[PDB]
Amino acid sequence: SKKVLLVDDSAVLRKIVSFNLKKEGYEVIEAENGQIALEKLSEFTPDLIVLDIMMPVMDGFTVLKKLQEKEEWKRIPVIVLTAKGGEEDESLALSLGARKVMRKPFSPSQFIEEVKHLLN
Ligand SMILES: [Mg+2]
Repeated sequence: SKKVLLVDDSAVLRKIVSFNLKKEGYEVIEAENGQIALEKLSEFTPDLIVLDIMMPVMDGFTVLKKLQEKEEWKRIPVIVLTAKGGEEDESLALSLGARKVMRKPFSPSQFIEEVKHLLN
């Protein structure tokens, strides 16, 4: 089974996304902010990170920056999943090492297809 680290400050969002990921046979590890994410990332290297932008303590842009500065982290694929739209958010996220940027409210089928693109 592939392992996905799901990083979002919304418990409701994490519930929905984890449910959809598990249906595909993936195993999910959760983090409610960027700091928690990096703490868990010190322990293991997931096959994929799904990453929110707007979070307390440490936001998604900061996470992306920190992933790039470590040899162990810089190759992990990241799909940014965020309520925020606009070219600037997309450009910044990609410039900091995100693979894909997707918008909330999330379309489960489109999301899962992209996850599949990167994993299988
Ligand atoms: Mg958020």
